[PDB]
Amino acid sequence: KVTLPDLKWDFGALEPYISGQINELHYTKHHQTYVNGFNTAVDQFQELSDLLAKEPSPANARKMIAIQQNIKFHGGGFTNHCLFWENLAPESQGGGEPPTGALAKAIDEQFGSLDELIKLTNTKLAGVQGSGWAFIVKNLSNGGKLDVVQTYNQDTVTGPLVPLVAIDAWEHAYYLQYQNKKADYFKAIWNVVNWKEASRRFDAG
Amino acid sequence: KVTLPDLKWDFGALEPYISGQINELHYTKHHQTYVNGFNTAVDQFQELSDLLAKEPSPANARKMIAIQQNIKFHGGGFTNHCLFWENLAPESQGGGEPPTGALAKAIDEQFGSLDELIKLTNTKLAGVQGSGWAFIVKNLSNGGKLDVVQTYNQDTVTGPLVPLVAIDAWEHAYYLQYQNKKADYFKAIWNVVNWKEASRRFDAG
Amino acid sequence: KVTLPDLKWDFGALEPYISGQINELHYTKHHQTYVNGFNTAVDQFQELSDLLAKEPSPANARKMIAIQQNIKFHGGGFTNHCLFWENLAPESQGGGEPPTGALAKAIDEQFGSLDELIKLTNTKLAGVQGSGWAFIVKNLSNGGKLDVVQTYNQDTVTGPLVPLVAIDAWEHAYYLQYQNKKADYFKAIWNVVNWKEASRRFDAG
Amino acid sequence: KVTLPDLKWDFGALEPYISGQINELHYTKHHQTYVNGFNTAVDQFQELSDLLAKEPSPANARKMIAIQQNIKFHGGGFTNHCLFWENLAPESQGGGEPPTGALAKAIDEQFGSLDELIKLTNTKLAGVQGSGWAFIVKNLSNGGKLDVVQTYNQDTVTGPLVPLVAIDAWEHAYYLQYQNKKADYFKAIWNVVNWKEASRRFDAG
Ligand SMILES: [Mn+3]
Ligand SMILES: [Mn+3]
Ligand SMILES: [Mn+3]
Ligand SMILES: [Mn+3]
Repeated sequence: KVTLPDLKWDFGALEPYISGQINELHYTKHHQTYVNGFNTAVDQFQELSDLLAKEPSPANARKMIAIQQNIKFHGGGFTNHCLFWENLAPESQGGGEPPTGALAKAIDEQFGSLDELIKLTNTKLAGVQGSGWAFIVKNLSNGGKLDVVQTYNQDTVTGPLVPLVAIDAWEHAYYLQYQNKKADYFKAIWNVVNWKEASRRFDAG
Repeated sequence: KVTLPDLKWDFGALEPYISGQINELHYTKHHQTYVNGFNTAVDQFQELSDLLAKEPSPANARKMIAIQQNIKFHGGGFTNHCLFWENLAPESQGGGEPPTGALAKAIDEQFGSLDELIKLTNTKLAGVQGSGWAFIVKNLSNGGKLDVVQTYNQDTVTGPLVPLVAIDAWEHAYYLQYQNKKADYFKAIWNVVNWKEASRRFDAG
Repeated sequence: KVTLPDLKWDFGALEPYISGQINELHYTKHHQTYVNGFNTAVDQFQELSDLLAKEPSPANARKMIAIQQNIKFHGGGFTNHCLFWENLAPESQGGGEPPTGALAKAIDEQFGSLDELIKLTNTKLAGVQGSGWAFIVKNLSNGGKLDVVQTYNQDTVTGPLVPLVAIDAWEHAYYLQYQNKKADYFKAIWNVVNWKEASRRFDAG
Repeated sequence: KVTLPDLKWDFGALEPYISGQINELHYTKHHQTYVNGFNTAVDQFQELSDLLAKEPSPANARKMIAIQQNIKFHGGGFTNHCLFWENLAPESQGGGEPPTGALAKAIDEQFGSLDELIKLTNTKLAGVQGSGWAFIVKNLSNGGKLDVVQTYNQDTVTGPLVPLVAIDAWEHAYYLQYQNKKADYFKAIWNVVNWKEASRRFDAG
């Protein structure tokens, strides 16, 4: 069912900011595991769905509840990493080039400059006290205003919050290259952020 | 699909410990709402399941994640209240009579007496800092040992933790009769706890 | 130390929207309990602080961690209810009158109208799946933009999120008058919301 | 105030199960950061404590709430790693040798064998969906019974739950040696678990 997104650039294309070693593992092992976990969980839910249709018991309801956590976690892992690769690009393909259009105007109006929004995001990233993510979002419920939000583990942004830029703060995203020095990774990644994709997502809503 | 459990005793059967006013609302309004919410959520998941089979996209995955919370919450609300009514009984039907069999021996071995286990549970109930539950459980993974656990909101005990006695700590469970005096409710409810059902659940596993 | 905020209007001043019965209990019992809980927790932390200065052991650190939850919960309970009473007023004192100044302009720019912001807040309130709050906030980090956020239990808005209007979604806030019909309470409360105070808080930041 | 626990064995003493590279970083960088974070947070709380004594305002309460998270996280990080090093030992110092005394009897009575308890713990470790820990605990409230519990991030076991064996499941605990293969790390670590210390902690309570 759900599959790994097609490889766009080779693993080493984001060097020296993110290593090919990291990208190979992050994609072939970590992302694949969420793919497999999500497929398994949705399958298990379908089986329990049919079981509940036959006997709508509290005991059968309890096993549905047990599987929900795996749908959330692996579903989140699948979606978050898909977003992640799509908002990353080598400098040859426009990575690190500033956003354009309505997103660029919103950034300047709200934060004063790109650098200020980046600074805020880096603060949110360093403030993840465990595994998680930061997302630059467009909030559709308050007039399409920009904000930066943290999530933990593989929690994601849903509903009115549209993800524009996803940044992985899990230790596996940086440890082989940066080790404990996560701030250096958060600083470095903006050199390969695909702001064209972010602008596109701002417009698409 | 999922329906309200058949009424066993009339609403006023647990008086003076829990009022008929409370029981009517708790069953006909609160429990029914979880029933409806659970049916709606499982339906919505089935629709999204079919949508993912057609297009296994990250966008479609995100809406599956959004619905998971409602399955957990309403599923939990459905199951928890089912457990709740089944471990309650009027004194005429054996409510408040101490447990028997293997459960009775386990209680005495682990806690020294029924009163000590009740005291512990009441501490856990008063320690719920918001809406939630306390469960006296049998843990199947550590040799079938008794413990008391808290959950928040409509979170429940799954997997190796077998619920033996569920006690509702949501304010709607007591407010009309006891108001802020939750400790008086926690004290009073043991007069109508169905320990025969608890003993049965200990044995069934 | 921390004390209950001085009574401003009498308990029945918000009728028929919130009953005097509710307000008496909410203030004299619920709010007071958070006051007492917060004083106790900060005292206990001071004692443990001195103990750590004498012996900075992992065992002493563990008891500090245990007390943190009570500081958060009771501290939150104290602050949230203080905010709550201060953004409520009888219609005779301007309750239910629309906001003015920069807040009024921000509301119209972002949400189109007051009614739309209220609708959004009511959705967030009904979406609290347990005990909690909704807050209309000013976000100081994204250009002072308005948003509506949920918290659970006695969690609060800190740092860059400035609370403008706090609405209590705990069942004790409505149950005696509305019972299960929380939507009717969420609808009714806006008739006594102090939008002058909200405008003041928007400006003060 | 709080300091890094004195080094007992050299960084490479747990090889080939945990690398010296990992241990150097885990101790000198990760543990030190929690030490610094905990000292800073307790200092900040003392300053806010004095500020509240002067003005017990809701605004001052809000900043106390903000700092609580850092006390919990860094306090937990400090305590958890202290526990971690103390339940690890080279094979030359008794690492990997089975527990003795009352703990050994409890393990056999509850789980059937050491291998079964290890299997359960490894399941709990692999089930940490993010950063966290597994703890083999003695529960003082249910008759001193053994259990295995998960925590997330730097959350810890407090009160009646006595930590006997702490196992770090944060990716930084294994990534440089095992990368994504966390199950291999969970399997390998038992060769250097200090079960003598675990037996001692079981007895001390
Ligand atoms: Mn990742
Ligand atoms: Mn209930
Ligand atoms: Mn309240
Ligand atoms: Mn660690």
